[PDB]
Amino acid sequence: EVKSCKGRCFERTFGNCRCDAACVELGNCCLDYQETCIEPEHIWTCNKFRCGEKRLTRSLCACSDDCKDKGDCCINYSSVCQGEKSWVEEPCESINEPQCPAGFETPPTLLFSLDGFRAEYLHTWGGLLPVISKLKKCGTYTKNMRPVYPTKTFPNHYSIVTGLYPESHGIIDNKMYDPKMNASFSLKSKEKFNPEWYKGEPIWVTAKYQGLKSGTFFWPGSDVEINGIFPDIYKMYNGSVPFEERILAVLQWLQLPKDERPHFYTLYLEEPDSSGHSYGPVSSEVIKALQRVDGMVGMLMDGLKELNLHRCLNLILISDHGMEQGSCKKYIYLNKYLGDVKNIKVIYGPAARLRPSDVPDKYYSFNYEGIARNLSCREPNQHFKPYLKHFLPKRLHFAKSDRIEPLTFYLDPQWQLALNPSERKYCGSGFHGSDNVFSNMQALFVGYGPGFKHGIEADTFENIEVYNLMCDLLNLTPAPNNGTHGSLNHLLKNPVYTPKHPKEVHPLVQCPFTRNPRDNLGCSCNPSILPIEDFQTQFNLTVAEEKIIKHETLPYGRPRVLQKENTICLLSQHQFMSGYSQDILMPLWTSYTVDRNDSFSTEDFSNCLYQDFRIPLSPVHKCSFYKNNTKVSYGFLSPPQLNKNSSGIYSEALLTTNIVPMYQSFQVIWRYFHDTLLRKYAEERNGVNVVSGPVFDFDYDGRCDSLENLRQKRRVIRNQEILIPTHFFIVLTSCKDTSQTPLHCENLDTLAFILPHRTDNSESCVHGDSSWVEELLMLHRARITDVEHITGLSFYQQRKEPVSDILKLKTHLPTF
Ligand SMILES: *[C@@H]1O[C@H](CO)[C@@H](O[C@@H]2O[C@H](CO)[C@@H](O[C@H]3O[C@H](CO)[C@@H](O)[C@H](O)[C@@H]3O)[C@H](O)[C@H]2NC(C)=O)[C@H](O)[C@H]1NC(C)=O
Ligand SMILES: *[C@@H]1O[C@H](CO)[C@@H](O[C@@H]2O[C@H](CO)[C@@H](O)[C@H](O)[C@H]2NC(C)=O)[C@H](O)[C@H]1NC(C)=O
Ligand SMILES: Nc1ncnc2c1ncn2[C@@H]1O[C@H](COP(O)(O)=S)[C@@H](O)[C@H]1O
Ligand SMILES: *[C@@H]1O[C@H](CO)[C@@H](O)[C@H](O)[C@H]1NC(C)=O
Ligand SMILES: *[C@@H]1O[C@H](CO)[C@@H](O)[C@H](O)[C@H]1NC(C)=O
Ligand SMILES: *[C@H]1O[C@H](CO)[C@@H](O)[C@H](O)[C@H]1NC(C)=O
Ligand SMILES: [Zn+2]
Repeated sequence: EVKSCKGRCFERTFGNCRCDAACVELGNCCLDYQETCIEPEHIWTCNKFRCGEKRLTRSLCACSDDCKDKGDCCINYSSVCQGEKSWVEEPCESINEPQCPAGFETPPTLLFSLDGFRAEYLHTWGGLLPVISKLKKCGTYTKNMRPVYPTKTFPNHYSIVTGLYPESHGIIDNKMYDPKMNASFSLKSKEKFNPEWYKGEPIWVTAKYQGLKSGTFFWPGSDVEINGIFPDIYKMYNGSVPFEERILAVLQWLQLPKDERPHFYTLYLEEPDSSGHSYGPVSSEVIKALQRVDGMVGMLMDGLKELNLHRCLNLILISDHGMEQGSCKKYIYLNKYLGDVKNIKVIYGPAARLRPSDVPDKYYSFNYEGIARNLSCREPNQHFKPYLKHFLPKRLHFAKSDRIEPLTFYLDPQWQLALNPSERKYCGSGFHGSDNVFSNMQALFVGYGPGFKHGIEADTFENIEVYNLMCDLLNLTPAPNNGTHGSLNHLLKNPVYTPKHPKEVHPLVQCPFTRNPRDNLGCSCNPSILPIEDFQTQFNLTVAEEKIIKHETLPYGRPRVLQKENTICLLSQHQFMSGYSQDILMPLWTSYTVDRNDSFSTEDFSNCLYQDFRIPLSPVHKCSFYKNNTKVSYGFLSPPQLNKNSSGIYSEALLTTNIVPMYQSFQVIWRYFHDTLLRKYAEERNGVNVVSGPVFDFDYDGRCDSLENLRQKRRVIRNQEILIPTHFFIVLTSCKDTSQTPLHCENLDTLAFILPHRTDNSESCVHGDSSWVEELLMLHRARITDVEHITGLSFYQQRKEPVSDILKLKTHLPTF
């Protein structure tokens, strides 16, 4: 009492220890002077020094006995000064019925972003992060949320609230140039506030049109007039506002009367991204930053508990991207290869892009291909790869927008690129922006509230799926977006949207056998191959025989075509089924099944085709059209090397209906896949269902071109109009359980590819062993959903599983 400042801050005294500002110089302050009298001006917490304090006028919050009555207690008052449990101290309790005030018949959703919180931080430092660890334990968690490319702040935040890829929402980076606008985007510029930049519909706009209000305390686009709308409450970005004030403001919004109180909220903190850059992802500063944000989340949860909203609000704790350690030894300078040239502007970092400096004049006319070829395969194990945006892997969906420079660079993990050492920051800092499948780029996601399941660890999903999920939690109709609505139904207690397989628009045409003359196709067939001598006999199949074929080749149902004006017909064979397009003189898809103990022949089958009498014969279906053709060759969808009955060559696979145009350079990849890889996959998985086909994406928009658009994209080769695929897709399907074969799976294990169809193999740097083919396949892996979008096909429509469980499977991207 006599030795303490409690009750007497700033009052003068004769009785020994002092409690006025002069005491410090004299070193005769009471031991508790700072804690009792000064600290309260600078902190938002109660402590054992402050419990029952005489109210101070300058204190940020109160711990005085009268604080509950005046309603300005520090958030931790009850826990510290009345011995009640904090939110984190309480054991998990399930939230089956929400406990909400009137106005929250639909509960609120809060989107809470920790910038640059890599998923790995929680994997390794969970023991140092009790609040986030408890949200994981009590809630719905994934070890990894996959961000969008490039893995940067504005693209990923705007992707989260729109469900769009950056190529569609238009925010592709923190610095952009738009040629059509002839303007540059910068966060320091006034162009940041120009609505022209922000495409799509953020969830706060979706919400407003359907009568819910929004409160954003910082989010990319929330301080911009998008479709003529701001959030009902928004803050002009000011990184200097302390984290505690942002959280206290959101807690004020949740106490507004129901007429003006938002349903959708955002909260954004700059940590741990800021510390990640400045000190690296493995550092004392990042540990301290992680503990600080853990405490801020705890402050929100304690605040919600005080308001009795902790079993009402749906919390989505999220991050935009991860963080990697940069190195000056892992930075590439283009001036080494190009010299100190002054005609190009190079966007530096791991997501490096190149543009002419003379814009908008030379933006399209500039010789990108020149520099592409100049920078290809210059060193062995080169750590960067030049790509024309349309040749990047389709899984990145990084090409449609004109704001994406025609020449991009793909960089290996930990590697960055600039023009020269002058035009970058510090090379040794932490960075992000790399490929969105790299481990250290993976993001945080925890869902907690009445809408979310409890104690669930979901498989990896993409942040573009979150918009639909938030719409479901708010009973909103989602705007068109790149999420698959229902793919995240497994995260929710009570899904509101039941998805249905899409309807096939035109019913399948039939391609009947027509008697016609055995023609010369100009083939020099290998003697070994037993030809088809009675076609009418060999392809007149009994209902019984067909049921056996269908069961073996379409165990999941036939791919369905969703294209508007398209006429496909089913072609049956003993080892494979196919959907043939008369309009493009080519199959859209084949389906077959390689069994564990099947044989692959090394026997030559070049310059051999057999006529299919089910379709009219065409010049492009003849060996003669391809004989010494320098511009294009051909390849088979269903592989002739695969024989079940004989050990020779499966003759039916040599039909004119099972060939697609194919560059000689691509034949190496295709030959290696069917000869070597497909055999290894069949063995390892105890059988593999295969569906392969061509892909036409001339608009490089990740979508199948219309038949109308395809009629203008045909090339003329030897005075014939031929359509040459942009890509080839493959979809492998085995069982999770290798005890079962692909016709009797309880759970499907899938692996899909969208292989670019290029005239050379410059991408793979072929010099030193066809091991490079596997690397190319992995880099160009895709979600089945990516294949569906780009082919206009829809798979697995006859699996017994509920539709949402299939959508989960189709949106999966594999890791290795
Ligand atoms: C991701 O979802 C996007 C939103 O649905 C979708 O983008 C939309 O793409 C269509 C097709 O280009 C555009 O619609 C336009 O179609 C005509 C062509 O005849 C255009 O001339 C008109 O502008 C018309 O609006 C939309 O503009 C476009 N929306 C946005 C926001 O970009 C993407 O296709 C989806 N991406 C993938 C890979 O599936
Ligand atoms: C950005 O936010 C910071 C902190 O919230 C504001 O800076 C404060 O300004 C007040 C008076 O204007 C000073 O008394 C404080 O000392 C400042 N705090 C700090 C820590 O700098 C600043 O005003 C804000 N800028 C705006 C409104 O954009
Ligand atoms: N809504 C916003 N408006 C403007 N700037 C923002 C906004 N949100 C975050 N920032 C800032 O943009 C910067 C980009 O982060 P990066 O450098 O890790 S890609 C961040 O450091 C952040 O400090
Ligand atoms: C494009 O912007 C540049 C930069 O200010 C300017 O000099 C020029 O007038 C603009 N217009 C065109 C189309 O070149
Ligand atoms: C690439 O072109 C640059 C000019 O920008 C030149 O310095 C260099 O010699 C060229 N490199 C080659 C031919 O690969
Ligand atoms: C094409 O003709 C044969 C096809 O068997 C091939 O061996 C040869 O290399 C090619 N000839 C020319 C002129 O390229
Ligand atoms: Zn960020």
